[PDB]
Amino acid sequence: TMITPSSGNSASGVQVADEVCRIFYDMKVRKCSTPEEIKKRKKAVIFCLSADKKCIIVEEGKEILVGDVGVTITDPFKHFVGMLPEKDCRYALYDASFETKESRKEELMFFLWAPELAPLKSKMIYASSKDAIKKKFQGIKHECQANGPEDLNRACIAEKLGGSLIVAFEGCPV
Repeated sequence: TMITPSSGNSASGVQVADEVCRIFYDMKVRKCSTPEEIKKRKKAVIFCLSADKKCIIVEEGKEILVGDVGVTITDPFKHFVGMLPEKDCRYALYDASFETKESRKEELMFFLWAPELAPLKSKMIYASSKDAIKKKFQGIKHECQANGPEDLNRACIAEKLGGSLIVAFEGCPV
């Protein structure tokens, strides 16, 4: 049982796509220049690695953007969990629009979408990728891992937020 993979992203060698330095940058709050376009400006997202697999990346077409919220979605987020299945992607910042004891003040959250089936490169890698993304996730708001699309569960996000003092996710919507 001897394997022999490459030597870079196999033991974790990613480096944020740079657009990730914008992922955290977005999904913030009223930062939306004007949220009527911001809604369609990419403000929620999942990411993974690269063509050869590296930089936190958009390995496909995941990504919510707050604007969709109300089309194929409606403000929660599990739809976004649906964006990420299990065989491909792990770090995701989704503009979290949720009230709290503080009230609706939007606070996105880091998503280590780590499915028990994803490829190794998106497990052994993220192990050290959460440091690279971190160097760009200056403020993650919510490092939240999920090895099941349920750890993302808004009710559970209503625990990561609704497990202390919010008002929605754990209160109004869930």
